[PDB]
Amino acid sequence: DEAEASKFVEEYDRTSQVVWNEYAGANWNYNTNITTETSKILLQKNMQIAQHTLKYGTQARKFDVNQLQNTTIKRIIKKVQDLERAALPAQELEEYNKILLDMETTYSVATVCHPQGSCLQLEPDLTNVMATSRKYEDLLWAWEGWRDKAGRAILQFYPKYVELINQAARLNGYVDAGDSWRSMYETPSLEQDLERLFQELQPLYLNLHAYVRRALHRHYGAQHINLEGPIPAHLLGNMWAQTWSNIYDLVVPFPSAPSMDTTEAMLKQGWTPRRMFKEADDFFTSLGLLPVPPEFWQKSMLEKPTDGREVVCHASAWDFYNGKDFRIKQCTTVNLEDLVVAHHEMGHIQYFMQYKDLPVALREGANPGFHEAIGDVLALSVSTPKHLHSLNLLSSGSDEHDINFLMKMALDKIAFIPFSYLVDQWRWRVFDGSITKENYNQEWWSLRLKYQGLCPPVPRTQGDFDPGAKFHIPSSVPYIRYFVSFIIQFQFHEALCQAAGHTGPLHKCDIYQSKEAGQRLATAMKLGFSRPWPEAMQLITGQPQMSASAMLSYFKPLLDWLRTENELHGEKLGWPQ
Ligand SMILES: *[C@@H]1O[C@H](CO[C@@H]2O[C@@H](C)[C@@H](O)[C@@H](O)[C@@H]2O)[C@@H](O[C@@H]2O[C@H](CO)[C@@H](O[C@@H]3O[C@H](CO[C@H]4O[C@H](CO)[C@@H](O)[C@H](O)[C@@H]4O[C@@H]4O[C@H](CO)[C@@H](O)[C@H](O)[C@H]4NC(C)=O)[C@@H](O)[C@H](O[C@H]4O[C@H](CO)[C@@H](O)[C@H](O)[C@@H]4O[C@@H]4O[C@H](CO)[C@@H](O)[C@H](O)[C@H]4NC(C)=O)[C@@H]3O)[C@H](O)[C@H]2NC(C)=O)[C@H](O)[C@H]1NC(C)=O
Ligand SMILES: C[C@H](N[C@H](C(=O)O)[C@@H]1CCCN1C(=O)[C@@H](N)CC(=O)O)C(=O)N1CCC[C@H]1C(=O)O
Ligand SMILES: *[C@@H]1O[C@H](CO)[C@@H](O)[C@H](O)[C@H]1NC(C)=O
Ligand SMILES: [Cl-]
Ligand SMILES: [Cl-]
Ligand SMILES: [Zn+2]
Repeated sequence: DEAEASKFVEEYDRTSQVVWNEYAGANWNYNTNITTETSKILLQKNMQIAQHTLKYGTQARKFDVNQLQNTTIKRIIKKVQDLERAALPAQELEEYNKILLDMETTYSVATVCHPQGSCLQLEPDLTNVMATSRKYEDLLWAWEGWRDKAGRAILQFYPKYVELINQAARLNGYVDAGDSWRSMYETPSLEQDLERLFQELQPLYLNLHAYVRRALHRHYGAQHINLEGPIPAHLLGNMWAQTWSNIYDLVVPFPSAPSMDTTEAMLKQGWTPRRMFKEADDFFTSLGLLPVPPEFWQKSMLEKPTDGREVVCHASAWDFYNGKDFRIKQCTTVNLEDLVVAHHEMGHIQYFMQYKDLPVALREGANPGFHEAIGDVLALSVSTPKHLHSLNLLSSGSDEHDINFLMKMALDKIAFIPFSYLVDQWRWRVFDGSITKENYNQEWWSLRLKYQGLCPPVPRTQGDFDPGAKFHIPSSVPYIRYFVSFIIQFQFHEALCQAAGHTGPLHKCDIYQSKEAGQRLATAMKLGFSRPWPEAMQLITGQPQMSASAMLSYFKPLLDWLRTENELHGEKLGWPQ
């Protein structure tokens, strides 16, 4: 009966709101005040939501969805039939919950110490080392130490986590957890589609990689850089070498056309975390998009707290499933990297607000990549010289400043393409069983080399587990969303820029105040997960595929410049060595 399924989805919707609100609450209080008490209440809430998932999930499995007419309801009920971890038996469930908590805690409390010296945490201390040191040995100490302390200490947990997460996935009808993750895109040709997109970014990536390697050779010396081989992983200004913008000063295309450092100018002008967020909020409302509620400003945590309350640091955006309470938790330090992350996070908030009227089973992005992309789109505009000058963070013309800006953007956007691509290639193969605990690490390095062209500055040994040294691995947060985000963000930027009348090169576009550009994003974001994503894509861009066109078009003047430059020096692209 259509009426029985309709009634059920109404009850699911009412009851979910309450239980998910409760559990978000508990999880929030834990996250912004790690204690015994907050931790106890959390795992108690863990069991409550698992029991609701089981109750609702079991009833939903009694519907023949074949027989269901109405498509919204068919779709809602098919989502409810996935129990996720609630499929596991009592014991396995308790055990998996404990495993995930133990992995996150290990990661977040890991420190690296000098003998009779300081102990350094990851944020800000080690990341500052990785960003600002130009000493080979000091970068290696930080790079190696972080792996020794965080990555190895994850190893004890990983095999059992794989086993439990695969087990929940098979219990929900998937072959393994990777298949369950891929299913979120509802795109049977996903792996081939992402492959094609990755192959289209190779010219730009290879060219950027060779010019960077040359510049490293100049700074770090002929004996430590092979001009035909992989780059050492510790030299790119970032712990995971996933974004290279911290070595912009070693690689500037035109040193004669100098510019202010945003970070230095933000400090210089007394920017606070709160101002960074107010600036993001102003960009959204300039587009006709929704302002964050007054409650957001009272309840969010926008910097490390200062009352000796312990908190998890990783920037994250939070929906509380009541349609009115939305929050960010970020240990925001005052620089451009975090100003971008602020926009990222406000992007997530904006999406939650846009889809707040749908049934909760549909309160998701068109696909995880859309959810990741929203804030980054706005931040493309924020990063332009034009926009930075208007925030009073840049002095203000030339081709030289142009190629210089493109290079800055490239070190963040292009460099991240192979990294964002490889993370889940690795995990898809762990979950399907083709990588075992005997070769986790070797297999990670094989992908680091194949996709990024990097090598480990130090030989890895058995017992190393470098993947565990990246947050998303112990946290069990899927990563391909980030590769998707980075492709489709340039597509959305191109469409919104056209929406706004911009003409000339795409990288000069700034959509600030464009109501036409707001309208494109709003109608798509309003759809939540109610329709296949190509429909949201078609609303924004006028067509329904993922395409690297827009990213290539953005970077085209830089590609030309890199080609002439690498050719003049005879660079050999790639790293056969
Ligand atoms: C297949 O079934 C689906 C699913 O049906 C729904 O769920 C099942 C289980 C049963 O309960 C159903 O009774 C139930 O409807 C059908 O899809 C639904 O179709 C209707 C139209 O038939 C759509 O109606 C529109 O819904 C929006 C938004 O809805 C939420 O938010 C409102 C504002 O806060 C509120 O009024 C609503 O009650 C609703 O509330 C939320 O509900 C969810 C649970 O469902 C809950 O989780 C939330 O927390 C809760 N939030 C709150 C605040 O409590 C509504 O705003 C729309 O208004 C327009 O629609 C009128 C008629 O269509 C139109 O005449 C009006 O003029 C108005 O149109 C627009 O108005 C705006 C603002 O005034 C104006 O600016 C515009 O210009 C104007 N546009 C024009 C020109 O029309 C409207 O009521 C449901 O959204 C839709 N459900 C979803 C989300 O998909 C589907 O029809 C079925 N298919 C077939 C073939 O039969
Ligand atoms: C800084 C960012 N933190 C994540 C994010 O904001 O996506 C956090 C942790 C992962 C989940 N999360 C959330 O906010 C979700 N609850 C939001 C949602 O899922 O809707 C992050 O990790 N990024 C950003 C670019 C590359 C990548 C990296 O840094 O390696
Ligand atoms: C932090 O956690 C403790 C333990 O539950 C609690 O009693 C205290 O009130 C919390 N502090 C604040 C200000 O939230
Ligand atoms: Cl690594
Ligand atoms: Cl994903
Ligand atoms: Zn995100």
